[PDB]
Amino acid sequence: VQIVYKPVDLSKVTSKCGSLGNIHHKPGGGQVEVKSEKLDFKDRVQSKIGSLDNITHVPGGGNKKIETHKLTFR
Amino acid sequence: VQIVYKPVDLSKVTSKCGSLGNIHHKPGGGQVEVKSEKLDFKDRVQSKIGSLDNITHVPGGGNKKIETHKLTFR
Amino acid sequence: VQIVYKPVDLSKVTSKCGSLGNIHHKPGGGQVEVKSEKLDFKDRVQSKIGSLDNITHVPGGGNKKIETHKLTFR
Amino acid sequence: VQIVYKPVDLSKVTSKCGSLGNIHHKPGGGQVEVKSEKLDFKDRVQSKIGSLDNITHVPGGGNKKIETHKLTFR
Amino acid sequence: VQIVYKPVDLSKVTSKCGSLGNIHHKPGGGQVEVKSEKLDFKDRVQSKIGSLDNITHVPGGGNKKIETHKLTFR
Amino acid sequence: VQIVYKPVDLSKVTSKCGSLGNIHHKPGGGQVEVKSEKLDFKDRVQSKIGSLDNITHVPGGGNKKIETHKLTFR
Repeated sequence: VQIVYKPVDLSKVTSKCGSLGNIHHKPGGGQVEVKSEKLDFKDRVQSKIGSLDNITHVPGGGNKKIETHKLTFR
Repeated sequence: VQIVYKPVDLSKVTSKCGSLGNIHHKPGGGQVEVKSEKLDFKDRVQSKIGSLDNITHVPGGGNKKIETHKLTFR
Repeated sequence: VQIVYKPVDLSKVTSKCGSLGNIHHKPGGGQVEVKSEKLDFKDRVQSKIGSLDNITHVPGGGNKKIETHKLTFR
Repeated sequence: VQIVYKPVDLSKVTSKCGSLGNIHHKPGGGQVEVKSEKLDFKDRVQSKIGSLDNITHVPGGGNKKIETHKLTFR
Repeated sequence: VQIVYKPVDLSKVTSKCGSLGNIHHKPGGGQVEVKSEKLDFKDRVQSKIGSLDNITHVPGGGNKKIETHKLTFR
Repeated sequence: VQIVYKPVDLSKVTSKCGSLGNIHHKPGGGQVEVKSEKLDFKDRVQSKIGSLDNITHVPGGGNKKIETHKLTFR
């Protein structure tokens, strides 16, 4: 029995940009009220109960190569 | 039994951009009220119960390459 | 039994863009009330119960090559 | 010339109420822009431009009594 | 020329109430912009530009008696 | 010329209340911007520009009594 695993990667996940200033992020207020009486969370749980979340995201080259090379043998 | 696994990737997941400024994100307020009693979450749950979430997302190059090379053998 | 697996990729998942500014995102207020007595969630659940979510997305190159190379032998 | 002025009032402008109860006011706020270059207001101008106003007004007795007595002799 | 002025008032402008109870006021506040340039106002001008105003008014008796007696003689 | 001025008032502008109770005021505050370059206000100009105002007003007896007696003789 034999197994061979040689994934080759020569990829070039890259960016070019000019001037990037003058980004204004200016939230107002907000008011968040929560009760939570009897929660149970198990394994890979990703949870918000209450939220009032403000995001400015400006990567100037936001490129995302994503891979997975799962092999299984039984 | 012989297995030979050799993915190859030369990909140029890339961007070029000019001047990327003058972005204004100016969210107002918000009022979030939550009650939550007997919540039970398992295995892989991604959840929001009460949200008021604001996003400005300006990649300048939003390129995704997403892959999955799942091999299984019995 | 023998197996050979050689997926090649030479792609240019790419963008070019000029000046990319003058993006205004100005969410108002909003008001979210939630009660939840007896939620029960298992496996790959993606849930919003109450939400008031605002997105401005401006990728300058919003390309998404997406693949899957599932192989099985049983 | 004499002139006599003897107005009488006994107005029982009353109210009775029970319990002023479960009054909720929960506005999810809007979004406004105004661009008024030129405006020219003279005398009793009672004015609103680009308003987004929410009123709850819950008297235990809304009893206005308006009585604009006037006399002129020339 | 005599002139006799003797107004009389005995007004029970009264009120009665039970408990003033579970009054909740919960604004999720808005977003506003006002780019005015060259405004001009003279005398009793009563003015709002670009408002986003929230009111709960809950008097145990809003019993507004108003009695604007005027006399003018030449 | 005589002129006599003897206005009488006995107005019992009273109120009675039980418990002023569970009053909650919970604004999640908004966002405001103003750019007023030139303004020219003269005499009794009552003015607001770009307001975002939240009022809870809970008298146990809102009993206004306005009685603007006036006399002029020329």
